[PDB]
Amino acid sequence: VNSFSGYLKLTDNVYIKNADIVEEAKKVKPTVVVNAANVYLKHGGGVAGALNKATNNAMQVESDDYIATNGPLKVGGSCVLSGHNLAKHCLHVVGPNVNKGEDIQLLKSAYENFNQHEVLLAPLLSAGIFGADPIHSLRVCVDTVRTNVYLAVFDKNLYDKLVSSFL
Ligand SMILES: CC(C)(C)[C@@H]1CCN(c2ncnc3[nH]ccc23)[C@H](CO)C1
Repeated sequence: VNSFSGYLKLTDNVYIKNADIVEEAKKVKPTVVVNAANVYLKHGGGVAGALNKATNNAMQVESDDYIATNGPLKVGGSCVLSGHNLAKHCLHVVGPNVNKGEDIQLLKSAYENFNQHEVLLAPLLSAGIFGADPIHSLRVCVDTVRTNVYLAVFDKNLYDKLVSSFL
């Protein structure tokens, strides 16, 4: 039993809700919140910009030190950093950005990072400003993640389409 509330159950392990991931994280304080990161950990917009803003830019400061030490992530890769005031940990995961021409097959690799954590609050990878089809992202999530994932979908219209079209 966990403290996630109001989710629809899609499968044994995947749950979905129309919610602002920032507000969800602030309420639940999960062990792991997933960020829709880029390889440079430049949290300018989308989910990443919103999460970073909620940390008063502390996420960006920590991220800049991480990159200065380690260099960029791989597309499809991840790193674990602090969750600041939002969660214990933030799993920064790089889905392919279709608006940069990146290979959508890497979306499965990106979701594989979730399997290293028993429970996660997450957005749909490569959705929003990353340019991928969210219906496809949900399908890859369900077919790749085996741990317990609670998906927050900000847009109510998109949430309803994802549920109604889910196979
Ligand atoms: C569908 C659309 C492109 C409009 C969104 C954009 C951002 N994003 C978010 N998801 C959950 N919580 C969020 N909080 C702030 C942003 C955000 C989604 C990533 O799957 C896609």
